[PDB]
Amino acid sequence: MTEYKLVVVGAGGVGKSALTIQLIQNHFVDEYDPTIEDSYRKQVVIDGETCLLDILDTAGQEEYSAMRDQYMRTGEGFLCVFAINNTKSFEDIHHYREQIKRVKDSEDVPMVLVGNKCDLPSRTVDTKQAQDLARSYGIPFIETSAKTRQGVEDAFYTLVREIRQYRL
Ligand SMILES: Nc1nc2c(ncn2[C@@H]2O[C@H](COP(=O)(O)OP(=O)(O)O)[C@@H](O)[C@H]2O)c(=O)[nH]1
Ligand SMILES: [Mg+2]
Repeated sequence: MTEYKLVVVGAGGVGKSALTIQLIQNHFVDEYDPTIEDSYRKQVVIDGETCLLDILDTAGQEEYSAMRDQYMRTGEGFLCVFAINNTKSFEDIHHYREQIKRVKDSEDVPMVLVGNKCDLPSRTVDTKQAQDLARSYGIPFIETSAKTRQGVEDAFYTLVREIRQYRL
């Protein structure tokens, strides 16, 4: 049974928990404690392949978690999330990518840049800025809305496709 272990990272408030809950449970949760870190597993079909997703929704807290360490060590791909109406969260992306590179001791880790909250009209990070950053890292950029589901499967499934390419 094919399995893909994914990790969702990025600044507090960008929609990591809402994106993960949307993917797994097909609804938008508008309040979810920003300190809760949990994993979610689901059987899905991606490009006709039945597979298991095993996703860590990180929360950036200081307390030790053996599970968190395990997902960093064995996680196969990472979503790096910012919000398109939060310039600071976009400025914070580079730090998350640098951490992931250190965990893997590698420049080539399957990764997707995710610009969430694209349903909102107050866009302060434009598509070109994000596309240029993604191009600099050599990774895809996907715009998402956890509220409407726009791009949500694309973001996670694109990550799965990046993993598939890496495995070859
Ligand atoms: N409009 C909008 N609000 C969102 C979206 N995703 C998350 N939110 C809201 O943004 C806030 C932070 O979301 P949350 O999932 O807790 O973010 P996390 O701290 O990254 O886990 C909450 O108020 C969510 O309701 C989205 O796509 N659109
Ligand atoms: Mg959260």
